[PDB]
Amino acid sequence: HMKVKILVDSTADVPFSWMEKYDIDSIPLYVVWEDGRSEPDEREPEEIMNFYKRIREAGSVPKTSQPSVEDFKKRYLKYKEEDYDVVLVLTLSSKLSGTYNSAVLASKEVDIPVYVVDTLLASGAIPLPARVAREMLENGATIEEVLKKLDERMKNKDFKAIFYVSNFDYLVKGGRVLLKIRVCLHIENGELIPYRKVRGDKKAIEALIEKLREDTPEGSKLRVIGVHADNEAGVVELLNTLRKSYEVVDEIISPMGKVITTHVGPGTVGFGIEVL
Ligand SMILES: CCCCCCCCCCCCCCCC(=O)O
Repeated sequence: HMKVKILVDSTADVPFSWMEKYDIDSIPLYVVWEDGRSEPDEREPEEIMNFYKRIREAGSVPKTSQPSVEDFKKRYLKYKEEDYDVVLVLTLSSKLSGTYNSAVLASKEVDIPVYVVDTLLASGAIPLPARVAREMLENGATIEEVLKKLDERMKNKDFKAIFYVSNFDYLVKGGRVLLKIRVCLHIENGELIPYRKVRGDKKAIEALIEKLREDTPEGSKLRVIGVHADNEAGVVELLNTLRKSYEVVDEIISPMGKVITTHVGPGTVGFGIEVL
């Protein structure tokens, strides 16, 4: 088979170990503070942790921006020079960011073949189809076949993004959408859909799993990526609760990056779900 590089953007919150394990690179989007300071959303443990403290203490909530066309071109040329034959890019929902269009535009100006997939998802749900793509490629599947299957998986809603936030004001401030209240959301057709408000994390956790249950019977086989915005204990509880009604053949936790955290706010907990 040919050598295929897989690239997701930083809003995919890819598990750190997956970069090497599945040869998945991550392109940084940016966080720009009101004072003009700009910083890349790199998948580095300590850097993300440092960002959590800073956004929690900041006097304002920063804005975010897609990678530049130049940023994408740079990556594509780098992979060509690393002898890759093709580049498979999976971006977050085109309805949530201009990242998809930027990746597509850049793909037109470079020599190496670049296929861009609008996942219509965000955060931890994105690395799921990315890994499925690598597994299929490794077994000799062609790009055309991979794109075909992913399209089917999407049609059957096999990849889900369900989560809840602690302070809804972050999402409102971001533009994409009381005491102890928790707002539960899920991504549908690439858009953020608030579907419930509850009190406390236990109920929020239960509501996330209830939402999953609407089309995925308990006992179903899954692969999961639990995500959190500086609330590891919170997502651990979520996955522990999930294991009691489903057959989780694989799970891993990944911290939400600077860009996702800027929009959802600290305290957020949720999971990317792949229905096997
Ligand atoms: C896996 C479950 C968690 C899902 C979390 C979804 C969070 C969505 C928040 C909106 C992010 C918008 C990013 C805009 C980036 C840009 O500036 O172009």
